[PDB]
Amino acid sequence: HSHPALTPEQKKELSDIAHRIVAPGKGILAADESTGSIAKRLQSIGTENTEENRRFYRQLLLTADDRVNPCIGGVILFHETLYQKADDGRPFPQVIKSKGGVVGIKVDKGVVPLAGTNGETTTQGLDGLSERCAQYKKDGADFAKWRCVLKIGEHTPSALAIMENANVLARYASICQQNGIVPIVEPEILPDGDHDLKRCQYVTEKVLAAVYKALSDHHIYLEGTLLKPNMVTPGHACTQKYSHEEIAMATVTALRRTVPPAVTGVTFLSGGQSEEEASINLNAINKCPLLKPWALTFSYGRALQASALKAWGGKKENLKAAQEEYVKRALANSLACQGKYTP
Amino acid sequence: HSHPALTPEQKKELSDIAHRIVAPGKGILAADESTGSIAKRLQSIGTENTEENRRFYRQLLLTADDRVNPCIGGVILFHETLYQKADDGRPFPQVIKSKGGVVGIKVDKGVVPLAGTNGETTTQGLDGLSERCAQYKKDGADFAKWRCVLKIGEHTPSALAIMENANVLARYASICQQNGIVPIVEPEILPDGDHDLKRCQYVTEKVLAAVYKALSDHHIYLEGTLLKPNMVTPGHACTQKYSHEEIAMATVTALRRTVPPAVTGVTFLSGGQSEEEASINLNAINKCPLLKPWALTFSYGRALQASALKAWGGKKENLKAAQEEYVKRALANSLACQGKYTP
Amino acid sequence: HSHPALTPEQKKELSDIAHRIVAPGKGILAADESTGSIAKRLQSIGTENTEENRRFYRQLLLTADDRVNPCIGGVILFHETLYQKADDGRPFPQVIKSKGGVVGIKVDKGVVPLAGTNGETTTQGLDGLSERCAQYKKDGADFAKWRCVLKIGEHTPSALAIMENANVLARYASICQQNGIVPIVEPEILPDGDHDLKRCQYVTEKVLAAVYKALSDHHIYLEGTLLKPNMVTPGHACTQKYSHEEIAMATVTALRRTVPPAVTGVTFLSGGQSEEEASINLNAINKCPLLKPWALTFSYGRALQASALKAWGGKKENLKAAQEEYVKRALANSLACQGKYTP
Amino acid sequence: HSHPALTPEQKKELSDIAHRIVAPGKGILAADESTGSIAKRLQSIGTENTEENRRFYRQLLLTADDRVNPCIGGVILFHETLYQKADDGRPFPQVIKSKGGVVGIKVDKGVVPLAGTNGETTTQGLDGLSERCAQYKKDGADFAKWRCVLKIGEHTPSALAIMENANVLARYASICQQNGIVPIVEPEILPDGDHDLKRCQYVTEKVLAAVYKALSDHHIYLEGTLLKPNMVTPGHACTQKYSHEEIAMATVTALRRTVPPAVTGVTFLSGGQSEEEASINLNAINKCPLLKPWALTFSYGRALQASALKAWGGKKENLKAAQEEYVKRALANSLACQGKYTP
Repeated sequence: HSHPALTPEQKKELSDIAHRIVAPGKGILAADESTGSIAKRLQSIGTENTEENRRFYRQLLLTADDRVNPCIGGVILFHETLYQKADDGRPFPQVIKSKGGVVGIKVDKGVVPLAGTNGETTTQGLDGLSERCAQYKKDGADFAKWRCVLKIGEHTPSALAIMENANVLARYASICQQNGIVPIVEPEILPDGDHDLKRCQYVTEKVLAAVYKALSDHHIYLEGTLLKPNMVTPGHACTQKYSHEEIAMATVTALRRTVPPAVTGVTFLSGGQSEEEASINLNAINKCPLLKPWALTFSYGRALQASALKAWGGKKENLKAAQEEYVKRALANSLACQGKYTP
Repeated sequence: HSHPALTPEQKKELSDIAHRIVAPGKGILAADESTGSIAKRLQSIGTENTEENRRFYRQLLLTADDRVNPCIGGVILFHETLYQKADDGRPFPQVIKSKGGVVGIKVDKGVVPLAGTNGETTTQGLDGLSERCAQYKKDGADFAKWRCVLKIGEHTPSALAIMENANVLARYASICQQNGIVPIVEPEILPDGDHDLKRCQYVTEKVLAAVYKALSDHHIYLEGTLLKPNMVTPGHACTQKYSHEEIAMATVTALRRTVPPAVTGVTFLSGGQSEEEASINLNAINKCPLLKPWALTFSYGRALQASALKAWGGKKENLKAAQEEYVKRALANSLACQGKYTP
Repeated sequence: HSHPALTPEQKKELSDIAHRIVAPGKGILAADESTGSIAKRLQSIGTENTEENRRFYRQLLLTADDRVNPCIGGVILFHETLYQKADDGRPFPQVIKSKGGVVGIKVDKGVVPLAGTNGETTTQGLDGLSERCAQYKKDGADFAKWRCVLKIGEHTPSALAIMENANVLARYASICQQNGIVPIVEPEILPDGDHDLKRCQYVTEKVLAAVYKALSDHHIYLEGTLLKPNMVTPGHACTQKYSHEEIAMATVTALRRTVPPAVTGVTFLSGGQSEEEASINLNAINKCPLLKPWALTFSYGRALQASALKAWGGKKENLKAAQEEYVKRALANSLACQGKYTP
Repeated sequence: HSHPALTPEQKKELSDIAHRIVAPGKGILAADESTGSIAKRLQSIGTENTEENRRFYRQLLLTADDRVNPCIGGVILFHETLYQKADDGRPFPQVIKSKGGVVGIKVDKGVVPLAGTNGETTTQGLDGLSERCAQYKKDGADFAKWRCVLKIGEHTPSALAIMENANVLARYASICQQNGIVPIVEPEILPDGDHDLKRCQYVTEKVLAAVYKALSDHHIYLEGTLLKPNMVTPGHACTQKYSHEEIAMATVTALRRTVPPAVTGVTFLSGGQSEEEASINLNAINKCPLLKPWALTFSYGRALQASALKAWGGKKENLKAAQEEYVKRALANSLACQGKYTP
């Protein structure tokens, strides 16, 4: 029969956290990056990857001025970032809360190959995820991140890949909700290949339908969840060009056909597009004439920090310049989230 | 890859029909009673079940005065009703179109038992459904009806029953959309038993999630479909009492957790409740503070025709009385559809 | 919980029928051809398609001498063939029983296209299948045939096609078993295209695994069922050549990886290969060193009748010649079924 | 299309390992027990749980005399047991190989609760399972163990529990096969409750069908796998008594309806039954008149070590007594595996 996965108090707490994350005008700063994931970004400048460099970069992202507060509703942190401190001794989660944001943590442990598939991968990280999520909850993290990676090929994504990614996302969501942490479901579809907008929309619809069927199967409280889907965009190698309005229409149509309205908000990821392109696409999505029952906010790792990283240059002199670049990008992304961004 | 089930013109036609059916203030008159299904209703008076009697009753339901036009956006007819005419020789589908309504047809061929299940049934009617739907399209039927019956027991509905009903609903929807006919997906859950509101909501969420996963699997154009779910209500034998606001909250919550917003509208069925109760529940559903992205209209067979049948009495003298009663009930149901029904 | 789909008496009857059909040395004569299906075969000779012509041809197939009795364990008939009579007035089902065979009927109503798929089809025929199967049981038919057609393409068979074909096969099996009729599950995979033996084996394994998962989901009594799979063979357009031993190894390996041993027997279909090729492939399959827990018999439509049609010529003078040719082919196929066929 | 999960060399190695494990007359000694899992067994005597006590007990189980060599085809070890040595300095995996056995390892990391279920659990351990399995392969482990726990209740096992356990078993099997390690699929069904033999058989059939469908979906090489199912037995609280022949018939029937013959062998677990009862049930299973295409061997944790533990008593004086007790029990279990056990 009906065995309640969450009590009404747990559901209320999850809904409150989720609505706080994607409150109107607020988005997510995806500051989560592994040691090797941020290694390439720090090597783009020439500055070495150390604990102090990582801490200072994340402090620069997190210790922005008051203008970021109504634009960042959540920050996804890496495991080490959740336990680093600001220059004044303030812990990074407490820095995030003091600015009105919601502390998040990347709980997935990377992607692993799926045998018998054309390079398809599934995401691991469910081992001890209950204890890890409980500890993150005691450490200030109120929501979690789980990146499931799918791509588009001549035979990809297959039934096995979509099914397994949806199942692992549903299990991660169940664990996070049991631990009082809002799960952000991220069935990312890589914009790699020559696939057009139509194929990306079809694949996104299939992936999201399977993801939400798995969430229903795992008794996931959708009001206590957020979605982190790829923007429906043509592949990087696609020759045909689509306008921002076309991309927005395709993305909103894909979301409306799969995502139930109970989902508190949809926090898009950049997916390899430039900062200006991501902001304009988010603005067009929020300006789509189709009725959108969810908060179509942003959860950007590169689209919010690329300019700040370039301006910073790895040296302390450009702290203010990089902070200003990140702040103006967050302002632009919040405007796009409200649909009022005009570059 | 992506093989288009429907061309953009077919999708546009289906969306236009679906939006016409559930345009604001309009609902569905379910006159899709078989010869044996209407036999019990005609025996409640004492009037014999006759082709002429059935024709006159359906003409009475259909030939109401002009004030019922903006309240009925669709009428589902039986196979024989689609080919009967009014007293003036006007065909019943043409009578429906002349009043601004959309002609519908019940295309399912009844329910059949599922072996190995606790009295669970699946719906048949897929044989030659393409040719039947094409003929109905040439005969004026712009949408179809398929009643899938589920109930709640100690071990019911099972995985097999929900999966099979969802699969057959998706196949029926695919056939109807290929034939240019808007499919009304009706995964009705019987309000039989002592199950409470919570169990009904859980079962409705599971059934609707499976139904829409099957619709996604069958490449169903959800904008060209309508949903006919049971109102989330306690069982008929349930001792615990629930307010209309509680029933509305449960129903809207179940719909928001499973139904994608792309669905043009949700047309509730009575499900064995009285006319006043059904209208009040629909009004409370449309007054629910939760955001509702779809047209929450009515598709009532008994809640729209029970008092009209009682007033008619099987004799021609109460023709006008039954017209008046059915028209006032349709006005009340339209007000509930707009959320402005105050009895 | 566990609701028994079949009583122990029904299970015993189904097991008895299934074991009678595929008793060692016995196979199935697939004599079921629709009016248009046999129209092409009769036009290949030059003789018109006539009720009398069809009756005489099926009598020629069924009124063979005593040497066919231990070689044919079942005969699948068309609906009209089940009610035709021999020249002496003996009904065709009674003719089949008098020879020790088991009367079968084709209960599927053809294949219909699946929308959104690359030319993929699903099989219809579930409407009133319970009443039809009951009537066939009263008319002497003890088993039924349901041809589900799948093919291999660059994106085919898809998840939807395999899932829907398996589901419809499971529903047909449930109905047949409820009506006391042994269902022959036929998830035929067309040997059309340039796909190699490896791809055919992979597709056969996936299709059969889905088919038997659906049979388990529908509570199908596998001991009262038979399987009619395509022999794992390269496509007709495949350039690479495979020996009969390679084809047999691939087929037996695909069956052992998917088919549970509870299945009473596996009755292969020719699938567009010549009579001698089909017999040699069946012999090699039965000579495969891998352990085979089921009766690997034959259910051949063309591989038992092509030479019979060629000899017959549509005229009564070659009745004996066509009977002798069919009898020798049936003896060869029985020898292959026992693994002792040496051409 | 068909992307080979395993090369023919990998498939050959997995088949060789699997056939070595369940070679006729040989079974598995399930010596895998966590520190807390063996803590209760060591506390049953009164001897403290230390590293040295565990090492001596596992050495006793592994360094038995030569008469246990043809009875044990595999030994499942815990993580710490794989890295302990004998008294002479021989590593435990090398001790196992020197006796003709195949070294196994418990790779699952325990069970975790499933939210929304009636106490149902899923098994974790997929994080870094590729690296762990590769290291175990370099450390002598040629097969792995993954215990998935299902129980029987009024609403249990549910669709979510069976589906999730099958998915995680298939993922574990895929990882193990990619790492050259034979996966032993253990969808254990707890004999807890008052459920009878019929319901246990029904649940076992459903669980095994879902497990093998998941294995097919994950492209698992079934010839390189072994099955560790529960014997189909009535619950511990079941009042109705079933004979050993009835239990054997139910178990063999459940296996034949769901397990494909490609599975190299079936290694039953004790499931909380006594040593003599487990051996007698295995003997009856191997004496079942139904045709059994797989090696129905034993993989017993308590049914091979309970008497040895009682005899040992935690003191070195009963080393030889426990040796003889365990060896006689293993000989009895091997005789049951061959069907020649007469107590």
